[PDB]
Amino acid sequence: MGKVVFLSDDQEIIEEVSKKAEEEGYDIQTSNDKKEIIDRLKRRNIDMIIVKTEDKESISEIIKQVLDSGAKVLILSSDENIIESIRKQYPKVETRRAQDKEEVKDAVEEFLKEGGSLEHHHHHH
Repeated sequence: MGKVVFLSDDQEIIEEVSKKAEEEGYDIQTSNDKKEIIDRLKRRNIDMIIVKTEDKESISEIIKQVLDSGAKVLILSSDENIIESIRKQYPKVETRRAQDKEEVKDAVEEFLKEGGSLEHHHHHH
């Protein structure tokens, strides 16, 4: 039970991530409401999570709940300054710049192929 939960405030984002999950047959629970997700991380009942939004308020609080749970977290935002802030504050977070819903579902897929390992440069020489 690798509980994958996607979160996005926008419907058209959710549709494309669910569509990628349809094509590939990936297990995802998609949610629109951030307050629910904070409580699911309070129960630590999310194994790996993906949050797409520019709303820094949700991004920050969800990650702080994921630190408690020890889960995998993928932050997706249109703004690169948000992404980069989350990288320098949190080294263990998976982060990728996703402006269009194409980039979002791509990042979700890449995250799921490698079982929660998206963000990694040439770490092995």
